[PDB]
Amino acid sequence: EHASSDQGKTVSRATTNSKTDANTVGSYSHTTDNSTAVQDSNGESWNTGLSINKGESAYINANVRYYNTGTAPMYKVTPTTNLVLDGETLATIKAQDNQIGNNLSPNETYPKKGLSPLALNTMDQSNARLIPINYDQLKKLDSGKQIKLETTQVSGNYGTKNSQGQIITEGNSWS
Amino acid sequence: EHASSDQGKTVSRATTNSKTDANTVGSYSHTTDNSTAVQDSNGESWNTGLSINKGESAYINANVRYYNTGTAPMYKVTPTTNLVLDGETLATIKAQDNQIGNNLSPNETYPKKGLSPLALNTMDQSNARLIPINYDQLKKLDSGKQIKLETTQVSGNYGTKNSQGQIITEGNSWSNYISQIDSVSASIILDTGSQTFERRVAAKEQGNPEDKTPEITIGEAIKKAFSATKNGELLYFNGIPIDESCVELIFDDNTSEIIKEQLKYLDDKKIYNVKLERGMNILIKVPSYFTNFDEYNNFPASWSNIDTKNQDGLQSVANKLSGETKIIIPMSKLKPYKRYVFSGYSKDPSTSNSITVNIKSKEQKTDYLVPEKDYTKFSYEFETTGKDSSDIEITLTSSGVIFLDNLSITELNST
Repeated sequence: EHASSDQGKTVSRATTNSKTDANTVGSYSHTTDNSTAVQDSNGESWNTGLSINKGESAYINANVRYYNTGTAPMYKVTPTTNLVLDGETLATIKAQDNQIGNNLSPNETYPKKGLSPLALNTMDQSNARLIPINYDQLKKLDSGKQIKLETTQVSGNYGTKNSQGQIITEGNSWS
Repeated sequence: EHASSDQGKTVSRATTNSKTDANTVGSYSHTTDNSTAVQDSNGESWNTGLSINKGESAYINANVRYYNTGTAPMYKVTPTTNLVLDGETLATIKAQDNQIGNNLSPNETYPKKGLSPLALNTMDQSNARLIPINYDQLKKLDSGKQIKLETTQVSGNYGTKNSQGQIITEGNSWSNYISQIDSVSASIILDTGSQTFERRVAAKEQGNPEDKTPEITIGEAIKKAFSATKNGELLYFNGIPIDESCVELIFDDNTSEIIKEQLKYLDDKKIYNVKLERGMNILIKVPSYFTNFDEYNNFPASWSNIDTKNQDGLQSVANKLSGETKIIIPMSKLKPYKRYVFSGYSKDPSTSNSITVNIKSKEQKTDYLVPEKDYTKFSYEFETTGKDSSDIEITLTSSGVIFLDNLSITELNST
């Protein structure tokens, strides 16, 4: 939401020169009057505003950790996850460069045990576009309602030895 | 935040021509009046405003440096880091073109020693999108709260020679070997106080009859892993002795239980004589202040009542503690807000004498120890507070004749 605040000040001066001519008939009388007024004014103002876009009301950041309970490690772990709120899927995100785990041995996690979780922050390929929710979804979050994460699939590689002694994990897709 | 300022000015002129007609009946009278007014007005205004987006209130720039404490260089060093503020991860950034280190030799940094740190500035692939924080996070930063950085992983390459004489480092990913090396090795870390060195030494799999990895002791593994020099019994790093008795050995729960388990069935029980095993996590801490009564001594002061005219020491000679020994440790020479441990070797052939161990610190703590017939290690911890505080005093009083050797002060983790 865009929050703004403004502060104003004003000074002014008005000079009035009024000339009036009056005649009365009943006996006859003539009246002439000349007036001069000087007015000085000061003022100040305060404004506060806030605006919101109802289609992109908020951005969400999910802190996540990957687990491996199988028998083989996975290289270049690339999960795809659903973010679900109150019976609708807000987003489905495939991990990009920032969220890819290089190594995930069995019975281990990424990030490892003593480290804090990742930030699933973006939805686009270049890790530049944040994950939006609309106003209705934001209102739901401002209540008991919680976003659940489900992992729909995980991409990753296995290792083989090439003609030399090198281990390759590049075209070796687990899927 | 968008800050604006405006300045205005106004002039105006109003002319009024008023004609009024009035009649009074009571006698009858008629009144006619004509008026003309000219008004001139001047005015000026000043406006200042500021606006903020509450979702992208601020951008953060982290100045970072990469370190290599291993045995091999890394090419195209590409770390991934978490930025954590008050129990939430603001961002996880993988280094892009601007933040990639071409070369990172062992025991070196990128950027190198004399240069200023990098700028971890952007979060997207093209190095074009700045790292945002929201209003709540910004408010937290406008307080004691600090962002911490954690490195979750590092990508990089190794070099090989191709069919020609050329070195290639392009498809040679280190992450293809990290899992494998960690699975067949024991971890050994040497901490000299200022520098750290991390090693992986291959060890045989316990149950496998087809595993033909040679078996070596912990002492042999340490010598191999750090290229230490063996002066008979003495094992020397660059200049520091890294013998079992001259350092502090820290293990995790699993390693400690294995060493203890394997010690009983061993003659001349020494930790360095235990066979290295997979999954061990040995950590060697060089003491901040260590004195073996011989030639090596780096205590800030001199211990009182030293008797070097002996030959019943741990290595060559020992300090015959018959009375009281005291040293003075100025707080300037010692790191504040650090938890230390006092260690040494005590032997009591008489098996009757008792030692009073008094440590002067932020809190006064004294304990009594009875030395055994043979040399044994004792460990006593203490805490410190404030750079400019009371000096540290250590006193050792013995009932009778006591042999002391290899007294050390080692800094443990923070408080």
